[PDB]
Amino acid sequence: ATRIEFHKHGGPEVLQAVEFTPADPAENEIQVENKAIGINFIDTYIRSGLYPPPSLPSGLGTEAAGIVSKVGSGVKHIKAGDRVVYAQSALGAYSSVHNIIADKAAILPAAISFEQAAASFLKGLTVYYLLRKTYEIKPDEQFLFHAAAGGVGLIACQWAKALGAKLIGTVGTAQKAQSALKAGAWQVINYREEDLVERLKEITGGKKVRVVYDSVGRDTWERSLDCLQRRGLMVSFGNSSGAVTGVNLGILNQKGSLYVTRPSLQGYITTREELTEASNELFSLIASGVIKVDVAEQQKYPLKDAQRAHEILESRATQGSSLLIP
Amino acid sequence: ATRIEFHKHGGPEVLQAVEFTPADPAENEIQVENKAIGINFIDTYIRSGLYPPPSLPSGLGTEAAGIVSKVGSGVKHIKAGDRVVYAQSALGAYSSVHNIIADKAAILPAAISFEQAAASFLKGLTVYYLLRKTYEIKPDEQFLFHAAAGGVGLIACQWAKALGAKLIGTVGTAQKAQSALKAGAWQVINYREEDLVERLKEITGGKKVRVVYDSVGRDTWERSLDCLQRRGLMVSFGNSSGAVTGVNLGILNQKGSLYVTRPSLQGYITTREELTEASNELFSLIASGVIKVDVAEQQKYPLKDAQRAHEILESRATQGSSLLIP
Ligand SMILES: NC(=O)C1=CN([C@@H]2O[C@H](COP(=O)(O)OP(=O)(O)OC[C@H]3O[C@@H](n4cnc5c(N)ncnc54)[C@H](OP(=O)(O)O)[C@@H]3O)[C@@H](O)[C@H]2O)C=CC1
Ligand SMILES: NC(=O)C1=CN([C@@H]2O[C@H](COP(=O)(O)OP(=O)(O)OC[C@H]3O[C@@H](n4cnc5c(N)ncnc54)[C@H](OP(=O)(O)O)[C@@H]3O)[C@@H](O)[C@H]2O)C=CC1
Repeated sequence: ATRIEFHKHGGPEVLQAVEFTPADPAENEIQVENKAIGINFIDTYIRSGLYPPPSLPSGLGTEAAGIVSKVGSGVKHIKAGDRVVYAQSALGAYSSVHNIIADKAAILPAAISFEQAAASFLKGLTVYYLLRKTYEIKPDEQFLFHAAAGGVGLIACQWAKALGAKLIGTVGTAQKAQSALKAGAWQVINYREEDLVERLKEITGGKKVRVVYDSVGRDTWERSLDCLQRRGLMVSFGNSSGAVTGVNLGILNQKGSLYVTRPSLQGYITTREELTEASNELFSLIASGVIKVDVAEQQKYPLKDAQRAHEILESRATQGSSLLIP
Repeated sequence: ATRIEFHKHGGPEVLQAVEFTPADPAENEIQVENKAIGINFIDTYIRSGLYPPPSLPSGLGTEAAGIVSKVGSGVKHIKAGDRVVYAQSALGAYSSVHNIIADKAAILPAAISFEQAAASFLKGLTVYYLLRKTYEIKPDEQFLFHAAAGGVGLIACQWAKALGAKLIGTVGTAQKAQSALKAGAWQVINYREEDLVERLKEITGGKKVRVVYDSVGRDTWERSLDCLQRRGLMVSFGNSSGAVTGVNLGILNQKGSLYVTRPSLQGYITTREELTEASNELFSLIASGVIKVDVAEQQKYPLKDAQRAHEILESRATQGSSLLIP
């Protein structure tokens, strides 16, 4: 089998393809021959050292879809031959064969392809807990969502529309703005050209917003707090431009007795029952075509070109999801 | 009239009594002959410069209770002779006569004395919003509340008890622990001698709590976060030992996808209607004896002794509220 691994932290150039022989699964694991592998921004945090792995050398990626080749002795709910997707495996999904704790994998419905599954499983579960659990978005509600033409962004646009809500997205270029509107964003502010705070006040009739979903981190921190109503909720869930550090809590007071939370998938999708309820929702929305997750051909890369996938992702030149094909 | 004022930021010595002549109330103001003045930890942040005032020299205090001497034209709900309390005046309540924007004052029912009112208005309004709005405490709920024998603390112990909840308080001495338990704390932890986190887990049988109310700030930040369940709420509402600065938001993820808020009274009691709602609930509790707010005779100081009152407050040698008497 082939897997990608890195022996030191650094830029995309530290990623290296290496041959190996997969071990049989533990009693509570299943072995999967990967058909499509998801790329996620957290993959770059781990590679660069912002999030250090358990140890080096290390594999990468926790998301992939494929066919179960073998099953551990204790595994009862899954069998060889089944089609599955997973978003939370031990590091190493950037591989042609990976072993995964069986409670973390979901059985893929026939209507959903491996490429569709790996393009949207981790990101869709994220959109689901963000809009339904962290804060419950209601019909007609206007709210802000950063980086709206990205992997998570484009899914967020479609889910918000399906909910009948009014997502105001931010994007870095004019073409991203169009993709976001096409996906379902009510209005879009280009935060590299416009004045985000003033446009947001204009768009909301001066009322501002009750919740801000911000994955960009460092660059938008202050601007996002300024788009919030008294006692509003700031959801910091990404570090795309850098982590948010050095904050004085007094600022939450000054800005209006605001709330802030910094969630992760692990904090919300913890049991098999949770993974199941969320997958059922997600899968039904993709199968019914309410959420489109097809991937641009230019954004599909051979597994061995994991390095080019990262350079491209980091350069901000993508829209929607990317994939690695084993 | 006599008022306390300071010409430069510093410790308690910076405060001085000066005679002055009261300006007539503005149109929307009422002039009050103060009978009892409140002491609040925030007064020290302003004096020390942590919360710098509009300009120097500056007056101090925003809480007092008294009799209305002269009403402004425009003022229609308060009449001369009315007894009132306020918690949100402009800086300067440390005075025998003060002008206050009428919307900030509430009529003080006869059964409640001026000392009782100035001992509990700002602090009682605070406990009301913290336990009823910032997070709604339920019957039988276990939660952590720091500095439980202080001004806000002793009122919190009593209200929590009235709510049927289980407040777990932290105090600095064994004597404060007895006071808190008598006031109504379910259990108390001496955070100067014990391991707060281990004691909290013990008391909760490993479950931990869903909410932590923390007015101490700097010293207890990391420990408070360690006392929370997944997705719990950290309410940082004070800076007794210093502001909480230099935070990296990743800590909220790391500790369990937590929420944090830094509220202030002005973020919650914003209109006359909100003030009336809160104050009616507080007044009934005091009138019925559910919340006792009688101040220790050694914690009543002459107005000119503002310096001593501050020294003593900062030394941690007080329990419950303190009053300045003009
Ligand atoms: N907390 C959770 O549970 C999860 C958090 N996340 C986080 O969500 C975010 C989105 O992830 P994903 O869908 O994989 O990625 P994206 O495909 O959305 O790519 C990131 C996008 O972020 C925007 N961005 C702004 N500034 C920068 C910058 N300086 N460098 C790079 N990108 C920047 C760019 O769009 P533009 O050019 O329009 O500004 C870019 O395309 C990431 O921050 C990720 O870590 C993802 C999943 C779950
Ligand atoms: N956000 C808001 O709306 C409001 C916030 N507050 C804040 O709540 C807190 C309580 O105010 P109040 O009731 O007036 O004050 P207290 O009477 O409770 O005095 C503060 C208590 O804080 C504890 N403490 C811990 N470390 C220190 C320290 N280093 N220095 C001094 N005290 C320390 C001490 O008790 P022990 O010795 O047991 O530790 C002290 O007695 C203050 O921080 C105030 O700023 C008050 C009202 C409203």
